Amino acid sequence: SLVPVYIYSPEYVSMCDSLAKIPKRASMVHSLIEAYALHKQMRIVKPKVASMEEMATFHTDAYLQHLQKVSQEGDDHPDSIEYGLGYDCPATEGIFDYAAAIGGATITAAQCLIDGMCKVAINWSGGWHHAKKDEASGFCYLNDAVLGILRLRRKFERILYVDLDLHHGDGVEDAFSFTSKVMTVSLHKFSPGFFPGTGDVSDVGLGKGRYYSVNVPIQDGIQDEKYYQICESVLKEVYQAFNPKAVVLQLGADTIAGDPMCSFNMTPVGIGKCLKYILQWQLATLILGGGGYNLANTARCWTYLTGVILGKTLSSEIPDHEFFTAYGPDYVLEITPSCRPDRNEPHRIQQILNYIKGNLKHVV
Ligand SMILES: O=C(NO)c1ccc(-c2cccc3ccccc23)cc1
Ligand SMILES: [K+]
Ligand SMILES: [Zn+2]
Repeated sequence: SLVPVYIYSPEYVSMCDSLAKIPKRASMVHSLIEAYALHKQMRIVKPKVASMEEMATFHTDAYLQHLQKVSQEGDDHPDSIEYGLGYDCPATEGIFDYAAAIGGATITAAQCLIDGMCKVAINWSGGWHHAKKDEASGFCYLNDAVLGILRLRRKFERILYVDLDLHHGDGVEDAFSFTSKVMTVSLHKFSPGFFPGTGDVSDVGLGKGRYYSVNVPIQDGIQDEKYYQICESVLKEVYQAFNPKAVVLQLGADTIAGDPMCSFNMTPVGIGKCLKYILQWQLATLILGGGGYNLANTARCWTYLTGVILGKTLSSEIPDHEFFTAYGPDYVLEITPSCRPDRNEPHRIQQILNYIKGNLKHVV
């Protein structure tokens, strides 16, 4: 029960890379982790494929059946737009098998936590937080985070979902916005015209779930210190108010300097501090990836974070391995922040934190 579970198989990695949208990302992430020999220090668990019934715990039968149908051949289906397919989510080959593989991997991790096999279980290929019950959205065919949380609900009465991806985790928040059993906390860029457009600090959930959604809207250019100060302030209060029994943590690396999104200016060290703070609660914790469009930097980030989970210090030099040539121009693990300004006004941040502190008092 001591060592983290690492969700992995060569078949799963090949499947995760098989669509080539973020080409070879899963292989690069695993290969760097392997290059640093971190997998030796972890319990490698082969993921299972999600069954129809498991996927149906969140997604509608109509959506799953459509996804399954357009997956048989290539397939332009008249119903595809209704289901969010055709643009960011093309209806490709075994798209359904891809979705079920990713959904299954996160469920497997969750089941490992339930069975007490580990206290931390990692699926770096999961974290597809935008998908809705009946619609693909924002590159997400299926919401594995929701599927993971719903699996955890078999055992845990209160689950905290923390989303540190650059984007608002609207899909997970919406799934649980009416219930107090799951609190969702998203730190994200929030700006008119920036996807997905939701998640202002006034977004607090609905009905019985009111005040169980927490949103921290942040502006371009935030760096490690300020981000950690915000994240720690919110998590300290969320922990006190909500007393979570299990945590699902999404760590999308599109906040990291050098990402094409070019919005936040974080390094993996700052995200690592937030992760450290969550790890100290010593709860069952399900670790997911997410966005991250600079491949080398994303691998850098999730590898570093795996080190944080294992309590290891990694060498600064990127080890010789399959993708060593992608790590230019410095070929080191550290990431240097970009020279552009932090657009966050300290008093605006403080007002947001106060508003959140106020909301969390209602949590009972
Ligand atoms: O990593 C991401 N989230 O975690 C992500 C990145 C970019 C976009 C995204 C941004 C803007 C417009 C879009 C229009 C259609 C589909 C996706 C869009 C959506 C999500
Ligand atoms: K987020
Ligand atoms: Zn994102």
